[PDB]
Amino acid sequence: MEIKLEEILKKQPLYSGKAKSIYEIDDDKVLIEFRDDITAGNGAKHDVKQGKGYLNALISSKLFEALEENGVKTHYIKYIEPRYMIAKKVEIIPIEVIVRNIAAGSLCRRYPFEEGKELPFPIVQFDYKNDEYGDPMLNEDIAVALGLATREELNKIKEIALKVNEVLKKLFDEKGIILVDFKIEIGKDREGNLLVADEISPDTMRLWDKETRDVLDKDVFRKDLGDVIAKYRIVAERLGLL
Amino acid sequence: MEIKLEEILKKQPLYSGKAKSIYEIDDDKVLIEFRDDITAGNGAKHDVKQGKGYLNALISSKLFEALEENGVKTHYIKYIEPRYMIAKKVEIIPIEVIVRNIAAGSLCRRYPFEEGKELPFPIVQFDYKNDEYGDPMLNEDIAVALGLATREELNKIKEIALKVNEVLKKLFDEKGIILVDFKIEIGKDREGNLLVADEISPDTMRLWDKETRDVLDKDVFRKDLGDVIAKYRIVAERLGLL
Ligand SMILES: Nc1ncnc2c1ncn2[C@@H]1O[C@H](COP(=O)(O)OP(=O)(O)OP(=O)(O)O)[C@@H](O)[C@H]1O
Ligand SMILES: Nc1ncnc2c1ncn2[C@@H]1O[C@H](COP(=O)(O)OP(=O)(O)OP(=O)(O)O)[C@@H](O)[C@H]1O
Repeated sequence: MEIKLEEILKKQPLYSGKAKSIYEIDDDKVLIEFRDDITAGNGAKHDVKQGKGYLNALISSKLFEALEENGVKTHYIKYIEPRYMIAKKVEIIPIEVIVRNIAAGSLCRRYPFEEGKELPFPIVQFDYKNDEYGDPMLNEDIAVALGLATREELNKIKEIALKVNEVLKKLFDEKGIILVDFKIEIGKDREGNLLVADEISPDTMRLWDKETRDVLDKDVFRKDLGDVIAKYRIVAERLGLL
Repeated sequence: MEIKLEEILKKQPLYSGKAKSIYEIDDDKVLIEFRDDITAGNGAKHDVKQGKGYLNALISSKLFEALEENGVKTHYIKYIEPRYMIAKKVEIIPIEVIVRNIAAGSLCRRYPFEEGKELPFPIVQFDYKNDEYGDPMLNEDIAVALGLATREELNKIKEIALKVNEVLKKLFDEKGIILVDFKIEIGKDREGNLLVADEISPDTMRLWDKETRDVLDKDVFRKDLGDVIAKYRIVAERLGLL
């Protein structure tokens, strides 16, 4: 007994996106509901798949706990089955932070990188979160001129990104999974601390089986590669969450 | 009695681009011919305007001489009227270096910047020079991972771009002209020195009259604003080259 889940869900979400609903708990905490909605191509492709929110909330809680254990400060407070998460309320910085270990996705489409090729070092990419503009890639000068964050913050965010990568890449490799790349969102809590927020799940990470390189993330849905839920379940399974 | 110009021109160009032809003089020097061809939208729009090569070579020679006088090392050796330039031969780094003082062009199209609005500081943008990929914008990590240049070179290139900007912006302001932005190319000479190469002309700079903000650069041609050659000539006039 700590939060009145059933009563909070009866309220109107402070915000409702394409995959999750944010409900208010109090002044500094929110209830995050992982829905069964799954999207691709920026909304262009959508469906509702049973067990998606359950698996993503489950995996995300585990990765956050792993990060916290390694000193990475996050918005995670606790997991409430099957698809809810209690988190510290933050003000999200409109920047998609992408870290890449293997060339894939837009990197290969936009530059002469061979898909599946190991990168010399983890590439960090900042994208402007703005639908009207198609989420264009940013460089440090532009983000600062746009007033999205200060130079020092942008660099701190990059360091957090690389630390997150270090923790996760190792964790998944031990579980026979290759962390191809991932995207995180950072936000400032009531005290102004920079916290990894949002989620960290197969919806936000590219994960390939180490042996076969079978796709285990949302790309399965984007490119209709097979049973996405069954693959998401393999991830949870590998992490020992089932 | 300089180089054997008339004889050099009879030779097949080492390279011919959309606006200039590169002829070999010797092992470490080249003759650069500014043609009258003018293009926009990546070759999609083209024309031949008498006097363009003459005006751009004339202006570029003057700007290079100004940069050299301020310590910026360039490939410029001497100007041969009406449209030729003797330059140190260099290996061009496939990166388009853009510096912006005022928001315009792609900056306003890709991000929520107000056109004509003064930027808080000179924004430096690196674009990958590659037709097959549409010259995508780069960030430091991508450029290095692609092997275009070392991190140290990239930062050295940025320092150069900003010094160039400092010199040119002041020069044009004294001549009643606002240097909105510009794009330069860097190359390595026989000794490995990083030199500002190619050209610096109304074809590569956005220049607006200080009082009226009338466009004086190639945008006049891109958007059919009027007599492009007459405007280019105004730039030459202001610089006292006519
Ligand atoms: N701790 C938090 N406090 C406040 N808002 C949060 C927190 N964590 C994540 N959010 C926001 O929850 C919203 C809904 O998630 P989703 O529904 O995942 O968003 P989108 O994916 O619809 O928006 P993004 O594409 O996330 O802007 C996102 O806009 C995200 O920034
Ligand atoms: N000092 C130099 N030595 C060797 N090559 C040079 C030198 N200066 C510029 N160049 C090259 O000469 C070409 C100029 O022709 P342009 O007609 O200017 O080419 P593009 O139109 O092919 O230019 P991009 O190639 O668009 O810069 C460019 O490809 C440029 O990189």
